[PDB]
Amino acid sequence: SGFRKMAFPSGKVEGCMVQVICGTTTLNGLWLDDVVYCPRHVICTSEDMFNPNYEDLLIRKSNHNFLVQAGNVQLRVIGHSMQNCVLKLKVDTANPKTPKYKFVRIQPGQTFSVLACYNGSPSGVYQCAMRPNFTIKGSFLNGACGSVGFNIDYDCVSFCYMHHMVLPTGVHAGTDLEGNFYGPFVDRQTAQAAGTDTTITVNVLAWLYAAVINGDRWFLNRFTTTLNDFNLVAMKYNYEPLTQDHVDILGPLSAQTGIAVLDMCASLKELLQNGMNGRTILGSALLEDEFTPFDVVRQCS
Amino acid sequence: SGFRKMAFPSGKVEGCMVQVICGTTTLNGLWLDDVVYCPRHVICTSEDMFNPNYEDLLIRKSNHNFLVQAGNVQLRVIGHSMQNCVLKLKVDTANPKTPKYKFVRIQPGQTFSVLACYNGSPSGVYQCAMRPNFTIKGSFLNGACGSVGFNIDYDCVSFCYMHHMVLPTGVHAGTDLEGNFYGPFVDRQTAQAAGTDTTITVNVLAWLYAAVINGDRWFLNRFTTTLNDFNLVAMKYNYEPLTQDHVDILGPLSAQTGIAVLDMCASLKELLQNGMNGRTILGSALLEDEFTPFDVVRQCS
Ligand SMILES: *C(=O)[C@H](C[C@@H]1CCNC1=O)NC(=O)[C@H](CC1CCCCC1)NC(=O)c1cc2ccccc2[nH]1
Ligand SMILES: *C(=O)[C@H](C[C@@H]1CCNC1=O)NC(=O)[C@H](CC1CCCCC1)NC(=O)c1cc2ccccc2[nH]1
Repeated sequence: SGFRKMAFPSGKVEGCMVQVICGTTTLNGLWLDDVVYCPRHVICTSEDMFNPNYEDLLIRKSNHNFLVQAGNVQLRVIGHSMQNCVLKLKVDTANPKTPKYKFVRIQPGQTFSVLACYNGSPSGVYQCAMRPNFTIKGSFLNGACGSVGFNIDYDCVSFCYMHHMVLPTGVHAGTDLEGNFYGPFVDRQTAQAAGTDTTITVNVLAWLYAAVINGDRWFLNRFTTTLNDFNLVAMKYNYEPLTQDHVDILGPLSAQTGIAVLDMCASLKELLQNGMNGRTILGSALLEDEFTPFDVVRQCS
Repeated sequence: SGFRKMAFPSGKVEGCMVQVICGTTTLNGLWLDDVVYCPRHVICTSEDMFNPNYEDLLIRKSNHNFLVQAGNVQLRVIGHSMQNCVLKLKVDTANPKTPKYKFVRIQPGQTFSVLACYNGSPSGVYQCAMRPNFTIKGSFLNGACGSVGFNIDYDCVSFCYMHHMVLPTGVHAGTDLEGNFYGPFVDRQTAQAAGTDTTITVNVLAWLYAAVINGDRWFLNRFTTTLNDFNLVAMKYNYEPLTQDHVDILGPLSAQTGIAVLDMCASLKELLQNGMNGRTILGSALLEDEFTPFDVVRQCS
């Protein structure tokens, strides 16, 4: 066995979620050591959302204006600061459940798990991918801001995303744990286009390699193609151009299955030019691109 | 917002997973209080898998033949017992991270989160549904046995599934936390048919209600139908018969959206009789049935 979207265990992150209240606005924060990270638009009221001056708004706020609650515990704020679009509230007590972590800015096409939280309490976890346009197709309601995306390797939690806002198309935009927005998006109430949503070609191929491993093989053909020939049939369907680095990324899967990478591209070429004819690949009627060449290997071990 | 499969936070369950070793076989166990639950086929060697006599095999095992490790900790077994197809290893130390739990046998059509574990360490979490044929379409490799499915309500963890084996069709079969297999499946190495895989009609309708909430509305029509008329067009496509209880289950969503239940059935009837014509509903090209009328409400709050 089976194959399906699988998220990392959320235990390591549940212990770092807290409630942040700045006046009327309430959202979630990340408690790591003696610091709490949250979106900086907490200081925004209701009439300061079109084009707020976070510098001026932050000057009118003091330490006692921020209330952090790790459950029923009350953390004291002994210092605040604004790094890019994130607020760093220095607290007096260090999180006793702080895991080995690190802030990383993922690349477009990589996956990560999201722990959706409301009022500081986790609600659910699901897998997401950093779309080429630097957006994420997630599920967030009002109050979900502050939720983070993370990757768990061995025992080190790698935080890479913090939710900030939604876009008119329904997709979501956020920043890394250093306050740097992913994409050209800004934290101001205004319509912002995310751009054309391209398909992660390398992930689709990895999803096809996982298919041949699980028994789905009807798409395999007697055909082959060149890298330039495939990229020409991929630009028409809005597929990211496949590079030689992508081929080497899929190397382990190729030798694992015995199907050359360029042969997989030939199968994908026909799928894009002729559809699926009602068939199903790993239980899906469409080509999935949110499975990296690394999620398949760790799930098809 | 957005809509997608979302699992419960796995923190409460990660603290209850342990490694169980009975000779050469090694799998996962559930540590709750001073008892460890695991599949009873741990006592099986390699030549006792076709039709093993668990009574006789268990008589040849003593307490010191079972080794439990909660990470690097070593739990002592002071008593063992066999309840149905599950082993209850009484340990000397009670789990300090035991959450408020309860063993429940879910019904066909209900959903639950699965925490896939290998060697006692959690690997990932994903949402699953109890198929009408009493199987689950999950993702398990060798050593995944002992992993459990759970539902988290407020602060009470409701365990409802423990993985035992895979079927020839790739689907998986397991038991409740009392050792009772879901379906007519038995824990013996033999080909076992799971039966026709019916579609959870009530879940598909709830998935359509969630669609209208998120903006997907092209499937809504000027048509309506009767309950018997819909059930007749559903038996041909292997859809579970819709009952009045199902209608009342969808009541809150109906009043929430203003679309009568029988009107939704009319839209589903055309979708089954005419397909999707290449469109997409909530990012899917097929009709999803693993979203209960209760997962949509808690995700579309
Ligand atoms: C965080 O708590 C929410 C998350 C939203 C709620 C609905 N779904 C989500 O993903 N964030 C917001 O509501 C932001 C708050 C703003 C405060 C002032 C600074 C900018 C962010 N707003 C938006 O997400 C927002 C505003 C807006 C205007 C026009 C089109 C879309 C749009 N989205
Ligand atoms: C648990 O550790 C595994 C889980 C499997 C491994 C591959 N994917 C899974 O979901 N369980 C097994 O391997 C069982 C072990 C048996 C021990 C003796 C008692 C019965 C279970 N076996 C099977 O899952 C199994 C045997 C078998 C024979 C014929 C067709 C299918 C089939 N599946």
